Amino acid sequence: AEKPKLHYFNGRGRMESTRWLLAAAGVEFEEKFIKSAEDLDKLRNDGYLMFQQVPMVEIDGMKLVQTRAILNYIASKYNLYGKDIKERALIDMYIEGIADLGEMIIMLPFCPPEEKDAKLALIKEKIKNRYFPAFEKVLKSHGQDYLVGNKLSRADIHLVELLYYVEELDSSLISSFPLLKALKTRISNLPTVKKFLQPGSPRKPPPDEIYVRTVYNIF
Amino acid sequence: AEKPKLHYFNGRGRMESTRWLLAAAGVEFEEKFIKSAEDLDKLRNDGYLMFQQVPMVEIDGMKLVQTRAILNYIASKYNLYGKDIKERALIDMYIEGIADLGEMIIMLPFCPPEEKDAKLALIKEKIKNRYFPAFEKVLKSHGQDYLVGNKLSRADIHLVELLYYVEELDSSLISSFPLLKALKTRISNLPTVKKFLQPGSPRKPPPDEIYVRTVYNIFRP
Ligand SMILES: N[C@@H](CCC(=O)N[C@@H](CS)C(=O)NCC(=O)O)C(=O)O
Repeated sequence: AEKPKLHYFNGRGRMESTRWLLAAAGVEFEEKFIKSAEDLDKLRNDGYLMFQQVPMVEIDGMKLVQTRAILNYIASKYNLYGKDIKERALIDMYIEGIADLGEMIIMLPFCPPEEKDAKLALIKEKIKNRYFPAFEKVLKSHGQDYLVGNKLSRADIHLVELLYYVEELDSSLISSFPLLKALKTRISNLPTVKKFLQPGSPRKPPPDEIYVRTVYNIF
Repeated sequence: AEKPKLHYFNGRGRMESTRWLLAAAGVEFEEKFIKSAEDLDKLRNDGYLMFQQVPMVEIDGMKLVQTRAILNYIASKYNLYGKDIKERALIDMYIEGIADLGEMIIMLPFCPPEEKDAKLALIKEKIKNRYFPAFEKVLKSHGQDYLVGNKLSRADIHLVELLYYVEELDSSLISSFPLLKALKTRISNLPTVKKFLQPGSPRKPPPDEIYVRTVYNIFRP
């Protein structure tokens, strides 16, 4: 078999978590960037997209769509999904909270400018009161260097990803949560993640104005 | 050792597909309904809602929140998650597309009326042009009775659940999809699912105005 092939726009969006997880697992992938509406419609009409939507990853003979199908498979494959049914329950419970928060961040740049002050402030509120307290509590309780099973899981990789986006948004939000600060540091220093955080990697930048309207020219 | 306890409002929403799956799996459950803002608070203050939200299921000594956490567990436990990593991948693909549609049907009754007509037209368009052809194509591709690995999985239950809501919405949308209709009939006749489709089961009605205001009252009275 070949290297996993990521089909998306050249930008973060719904593919970035998969990029983080593959790189976290030491897997070399390639990207075929959708540059235009035509690029997408070609994928659609060639029957590559089960639901007419990207992200799409060609991996192990399959054309997998839907971000969570993609991510589960990778996590399962590279032993990043715990060791039994209960660890998975915990892992799922966590990564789904992270995906609800991350969903608001991914959408933020698209809602109209008059609603931005309000939608951001509600994210900061939920970060401060809901999600970060949630995850600090987990770390405080068992005292261990990883969210689940006392070893690296996709939850870890998904949270740390989200802590870089929360840093980009407001660097003080994490200030009251020392366990999340240390988590970020340890995970960022894992040889595979460290290489992914360095310049030149497939890691994608935040959305700028160009990114938004380029996105509108493809959706 | 006790029955799983499902903690949610008395209605469909985000608990319904867990009710389907549990029943499909032959597992009897109890429900504790959230009637008030106080009922929600008691759960939160007990420290039982990890993200201050329901659905929550009490099951095998855990308190599971997050729909996808709940469904996954029940699917693995009761062998409804395929047999290997590859089957899981297709099942997940199929059901996450069902989930994306399901989500829209779940939010529609809380849309403002300014946006309702367009949102409903979109849901149907998406059923006609995106989803029903997606699954029709998968069932034609291998001619088998089940979506994945020629045996009953969660993907068959979640889809056929969806087929019942789409029927309510507009009963004509399935008519040009012979294989879906056939799948709906077979799965409906499996003994566990037949018991659940029968009158007087925990299967819940479509959301009415009383449900719609009960829910608004619980987050903002
Ligand atoms: N993604 C979550 C959605 C859960 C959710 O939003 N639940 C609502 C009612 S359906 C809730 O309890 N909201 C409380 C809040 O947001 O404060 C899941 O799958 O469980």
